[PDB]
Amino acid sequence: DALIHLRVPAEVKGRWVKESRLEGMKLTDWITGRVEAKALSIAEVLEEAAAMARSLEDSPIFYRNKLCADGIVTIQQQAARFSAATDDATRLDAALWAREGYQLLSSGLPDSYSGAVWVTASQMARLFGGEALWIERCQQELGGA
Amino acid sequence: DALIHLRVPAEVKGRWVKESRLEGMKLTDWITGRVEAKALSIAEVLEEAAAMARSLEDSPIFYRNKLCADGIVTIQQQAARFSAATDDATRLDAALWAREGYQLLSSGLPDSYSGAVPNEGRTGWVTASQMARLFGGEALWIERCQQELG
Repeated sequence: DALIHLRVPAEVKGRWVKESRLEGMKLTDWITGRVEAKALSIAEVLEEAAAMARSLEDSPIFYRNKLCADGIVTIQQQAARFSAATDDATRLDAALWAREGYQLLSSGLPDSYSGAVWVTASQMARLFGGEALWIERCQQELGGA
Repeated sequence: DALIHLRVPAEVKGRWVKESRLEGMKLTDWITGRVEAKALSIAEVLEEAAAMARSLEDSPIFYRNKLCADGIVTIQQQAARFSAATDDATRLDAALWAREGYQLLSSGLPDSYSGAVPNEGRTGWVTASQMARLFGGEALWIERCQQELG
């Protein structure tokens, strides 16, 4: 642990304290969260994607066609596999297959589809992002320290 | 002046000290500028980030690798899409995708440099840091975008 001495005008500290608690946070956590610029972790993406996929399985989208069914199932299976993993090789493989599940689901829906709790189309596309970026994120989080 | 005692892992402080010093700033000024920047509107962030990206497109970093080129182009295309949109769902999608372009560019930048400090034109280093100051982290960006466009 290290200590940073932040000397700011009293007006500025007061404003930060008010926004800090206004957002439901301790001042140090609020400041740190505003300094860092990190993407969502792969683990966070897969947890969110599995939740969305669960919601979709409980909807007509699950039986719209086989691409939708196979993608919804694949996302949930691979998110659970990632979460249960005890080594990075398994995490990497599961993250790649989870994205494949997302690709199956999005391929089976109309381009720019509007969903129903789109819960499928826009949201999940922004969650997984582009392929090249996904691969870089997977290698930096799971390829070794 | 008031005093805030910020406790972080030594690794995190080291990274912040290194980047602040690379930009020629005091650590407190660097931190303060990144905290205050998160009050900017989404539209203002995208306008500034797109202009920054335009400058990088005209620089050697654009030709370093496909990650940099595609990230630089994505920031500009999605800022333009945001500006031309006529509904909030499209604005939201474009604003989120613009930050994705920043993240893609960031993945392609050099992490080391020759000489006393990085040559800005071939590394995009401090420009990327300014983008990081505007966009922040993805979770916070998503929250700001939903508060303005959700």
